Amino acid sequence: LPVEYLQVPSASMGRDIKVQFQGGGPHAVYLLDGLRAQDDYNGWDINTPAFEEYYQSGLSVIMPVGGQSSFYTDWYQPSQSNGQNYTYKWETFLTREMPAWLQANKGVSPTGNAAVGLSMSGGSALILAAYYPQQFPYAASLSGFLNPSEGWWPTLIGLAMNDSGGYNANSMWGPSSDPAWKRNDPMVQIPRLVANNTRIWVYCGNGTPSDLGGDNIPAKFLEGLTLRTNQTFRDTYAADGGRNGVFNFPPNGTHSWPYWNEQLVAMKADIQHVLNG
Repeated sequence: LPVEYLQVPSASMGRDIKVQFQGGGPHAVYLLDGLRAQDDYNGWDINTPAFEEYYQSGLSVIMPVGGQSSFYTDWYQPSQSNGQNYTYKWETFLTREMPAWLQANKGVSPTGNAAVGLSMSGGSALILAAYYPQQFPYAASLSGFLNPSEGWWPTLIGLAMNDSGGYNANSMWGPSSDPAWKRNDPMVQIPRLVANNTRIWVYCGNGTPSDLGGDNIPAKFLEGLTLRTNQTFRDTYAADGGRNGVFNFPPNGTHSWPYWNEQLVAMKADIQHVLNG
């Protein structure tokens, strides 16, 4: 496979962002990582045949590397907890710096792309489409947490972020009273997704493993927990006039890679027709 490892400078973050890339078309699928994003390889390349599955698909595949517990958003400040010496500015990187770099050097279009996220980034992909519709007319959320500002979610997200690398949710979106919590809440931003007529692909398993694996307590628990939010998202979406979505809620699936890969393959034809055909 013709996969490349690029060093894309982030002026806003003051460092270079490693990006795994496979060409094949002017339009691309941005594959966002999960909560435990690593600094060597994006989770999709480590756990799935993503690049192979999209080889010769008429689409380019972009895999940013890094961003553990970042939620791919622009933080208010450095994480006050683990000595992070810079401020995450992933929204700026994904909507300005990276696309500019890829257009100049590779010819990848800055508009008409797809943002695909899972777990931590499932909602992130949706928010990106919400505020950058020209760049993301398509967005997929796989097992995402779609109502981050509601009830216990801010607290659960805070513990998860601290548990994964010691990141501070308050450094990111500030106090739960801060506008950022609602600004980045997919549920709250549904009207934008409808108004922009975003093509959305929302998936979430039910907690029961199939032959695909992912059979462990944590993975089963997470999927069953977030499914409640995903169903409320589908309802509110339809109630708000949403008419361009695909909601896959099968009676199987845990919070793990085999299932996310299965969805990535399932949505390929969908992305091809929306972005190209």
